[PDB]
Amino acid sequence: MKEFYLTVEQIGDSIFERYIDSNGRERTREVEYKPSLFAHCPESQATKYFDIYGKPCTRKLFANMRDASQWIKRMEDIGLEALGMDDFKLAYLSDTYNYEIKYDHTKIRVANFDIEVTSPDGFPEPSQAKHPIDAITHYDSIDDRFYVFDLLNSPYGNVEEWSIEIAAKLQEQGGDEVPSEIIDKIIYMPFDNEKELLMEYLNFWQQKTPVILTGWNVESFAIPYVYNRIKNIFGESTAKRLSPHRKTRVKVIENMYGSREIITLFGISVLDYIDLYKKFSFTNQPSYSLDYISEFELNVGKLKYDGPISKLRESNHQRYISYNIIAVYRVLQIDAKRQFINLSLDMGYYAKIQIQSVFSPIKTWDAIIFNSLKEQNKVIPQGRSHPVQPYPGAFVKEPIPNRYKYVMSFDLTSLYPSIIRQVNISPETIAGTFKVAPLHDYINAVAERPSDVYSCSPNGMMYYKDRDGVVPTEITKVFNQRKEHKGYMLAAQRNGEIIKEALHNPNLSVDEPLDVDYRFDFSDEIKEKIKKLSAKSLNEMLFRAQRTEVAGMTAQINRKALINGLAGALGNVWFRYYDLRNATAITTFGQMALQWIERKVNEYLNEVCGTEGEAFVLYGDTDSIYVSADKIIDKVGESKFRDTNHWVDFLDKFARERMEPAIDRGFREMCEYMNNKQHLMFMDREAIAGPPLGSKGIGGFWTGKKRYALNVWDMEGTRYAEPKLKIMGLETQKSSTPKAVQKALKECIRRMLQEGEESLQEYFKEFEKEFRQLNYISIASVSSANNIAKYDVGGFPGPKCPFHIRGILTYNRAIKGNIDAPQVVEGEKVYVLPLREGNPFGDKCIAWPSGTEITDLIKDDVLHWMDYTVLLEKTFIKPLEGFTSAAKLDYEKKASLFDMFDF
DNA sequence: TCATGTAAGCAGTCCGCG
DNA sequence: GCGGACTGCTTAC
Ligand SMILES: Cc1cn([C@H]2C[C@H](O)[C@@H](COP(=O)(O)OP(=O)(O)OP(=O)(O)O)O2)c(=O)[nH]c1=O
Ligand SMILES: [Ca+2]
Ligand SMILES: [Ca+2]
Ligand SMILES: [Ca+2]
Ligand SMILES: [Ca+2]
Ligand SMILES: [Ca+2]
Ligand SMILES: [Ca+2]
Repeated sequence: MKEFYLTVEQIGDSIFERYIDSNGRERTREVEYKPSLFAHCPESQATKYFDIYGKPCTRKLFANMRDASQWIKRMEDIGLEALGMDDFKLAYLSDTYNYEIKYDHTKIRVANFDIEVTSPDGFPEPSQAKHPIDAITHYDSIDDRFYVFDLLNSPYGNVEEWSIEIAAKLQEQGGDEVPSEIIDKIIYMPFDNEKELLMEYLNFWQQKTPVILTGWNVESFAIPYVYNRIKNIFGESTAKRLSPHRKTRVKVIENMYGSREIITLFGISVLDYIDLYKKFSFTNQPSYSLDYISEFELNVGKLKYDGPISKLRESNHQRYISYNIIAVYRVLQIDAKRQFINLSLDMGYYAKIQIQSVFSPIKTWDAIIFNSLKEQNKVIPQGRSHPVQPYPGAFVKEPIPNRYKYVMSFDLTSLYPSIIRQVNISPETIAGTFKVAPLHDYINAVAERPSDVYSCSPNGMMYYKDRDGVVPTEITKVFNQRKEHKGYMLAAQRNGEIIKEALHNPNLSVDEPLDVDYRFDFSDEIKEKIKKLSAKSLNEMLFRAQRTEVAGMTAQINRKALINGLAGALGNVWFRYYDLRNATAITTFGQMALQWIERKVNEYLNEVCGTEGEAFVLYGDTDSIYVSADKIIDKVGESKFRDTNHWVDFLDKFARERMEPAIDRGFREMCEYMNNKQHLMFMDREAIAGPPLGSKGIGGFWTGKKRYALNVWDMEGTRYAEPKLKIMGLETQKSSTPKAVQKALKECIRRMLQEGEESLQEYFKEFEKEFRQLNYISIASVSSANNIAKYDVGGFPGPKCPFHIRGILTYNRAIKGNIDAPQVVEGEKVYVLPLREGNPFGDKCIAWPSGTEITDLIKDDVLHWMDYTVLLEKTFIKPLEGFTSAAKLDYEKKASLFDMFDF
């Protein structure tokens, strides 16, 4: 088998590499790497090396990496460019693996762990680590085993061994419901004292050294806690045994409320699952506790225990250990669904970077582009410093706020990367400039053609049409992978709807789910078999279809994110290929493309409908247009339709057969106008939206830019079993809106769009009447809490203190002297509740850590003093007033002359 | 919230306002 | 008690 790296580090003049050899064995080697850099030389001098602009360079081969670094400093002082890859471990990986890496994940040791630490005096700070580690569960992907280290004797209590038999039992029978499928995989190890637990854990770590180290919050808690605890007991040299190269870097973030550390373990790639999740999931959660995220992702219940966690080990050691094990497993279950570790490995090896560098699109692209250029014997430019400079982005149309009955939307495929490819935008493809007209003149095709020789953007830039740019070339590769995976995702999505339709008429039989690949549209024969399946089998199939969809979603959306990352990297000062001419060539072209096609669509629909000057395009943002389809429906006549699906079919065909070809002709003209290298402006139909036929539903509405709601019947070719709300920007979409209010507002919207005003009024009246009965957490607002210190003047609010920060200060004063009260953490999210006048907290609101119950000592007072009137007004009524005034509807029946009668 | 980019909405503070 | 200038936060793309 072909070899592949696991980890790489630079330590002085040495590269330390862990890798898999040709026999599939894990090996480590220290290499005195001899790096090369480059300097421009005279044209007369023969060389195989050229910079990206075709200028000759000489290779400087250095005896060591320090020599190479010192040369860079001297060149800077002389004032000459020092070219080539200055991150030597990237150069090393490129030299060592000069081929497309095929990796075997079964050889890569992926470790997932979490620790428990009983603390009778508040949160156990990793930087201090003054309390015993009393449990560790460490799952090893190669052994497929959960290694459980259990401390039986501690200054905070001596306890009996944990029971696997009791652990497996149902919670309703006094057990802990440790899942049956991992019971056989647990290796339990009790210890009579902390020192032997920790020594054994280190010995174990040596035998089974993680390559990828993950878990929930491991970077900020478990790793620095373990490191500092070992350091305190045994000394730092023993702590450094956590690094296969015995090298660590400790970085301390000082703060007004307490300092914390992050530990770099040389020779390990730490991918904290919370960071993976935040980067790759495309959610914004109100809380990032594992309980909340597990509930969100897996629909499993909160891990219930009585009393504080500081007393759980002593009162119920049995459950304490089971919960530690289950928490480790939950992360594994989320990853089985989401597949972020797989993605990280895919991306890391593709780029030839340290796996942890997947978090940085700038590092990722620098490596991809370096490897690409190196193949052609080309030499990369030196990284330069630039001042931060704002620059223009996309265009967003101002919509007329209103209800909109029938809407069809259209969207450009992968816009920014497509612009890069179409225009041929790269550092080395720049051909010159042309004198710009106002953008409006290009949009309306009155400006003179920019060039009949080069490929142009309306920002004034011209590019070579005949040479391949490294940026377009490498962006195309990832785009094509993105396209493949999005195909698999949409197929699984369509397949899911086939199963949902078949669930309306399940069969009374004992059968099994069909063995099929959900990444491909079901054949006619499979669809026939599905129509005869039982509910049990259909439900299992739907689960499998949805899991396939989620895997496709992970794969496509993050490759989309990577290529989009390159377009913005051009406008980031730390990017080697930073250049506002290119960043701006992209965004400006986008602005033109959107407004050009709005004109073309308005022109086309007026023509086919036999009118002039009517505005069909009602809205657009960046690369999308929203087309009012009312006149289309009216041209044929509503009564001509049998049911909802008939008019949806009609509009789907109208868009594909009439509109899309006109859209294509429009963009082909624009491509000729700009003399671009390749036509890649592909704008396909996205949503078909409207009210159910024969209903009083309004179909959709806009309140403003980035704020709208649509009742969607078909999305990108997925014909839904049941209509689906597409809501953008409104409070239902914001993580700061209370959970129960999101729900109530969404149903208000559903009623407006599908049923009409009277239905809305009925629901509003009910919610208003019942809302005081909702659980306090469900009606609490949420906010991130940044710069808490700045506004903290002797426990009271300073000037311009934000509302949520005021709530934290109110909380801090309320929990003073209470050692068991959870502290609010800087930068994390809080629940927020307004308080009534005269409350014992002495202020207008309170805030506490999100995803938790407020501490029992002040909970009673919070419930008593909650200002429901204010909560309803601010979070529910005011947003709803926004939706309904825009929609020209009322949520309350208003007074009229009819009130004089007894109805 | 350690990690490409800009556009742009709403909540809230402070200030003005016979 | 509402509007403008300002920060903070969050979402759409
Ligand atoms: C969603 C998103 C878009 N953008 C930019 C780049 C996109 O090309 C542009 C349009 O956004 P989108 O239309 O959402 O995405 P896309 O055109 O790149 O991909 P597709 O429509 O095929 O799914 O806005 C970002 O920079 N960051 C983002 O998170
Ligand atoms: Ca725990
Ligand atoms: Ca798009
Ligand atoms: Ca059936
Ligand atoms: Ca879009
Ligand atoms: Ca599309
Ligand atoms: Ca109390």
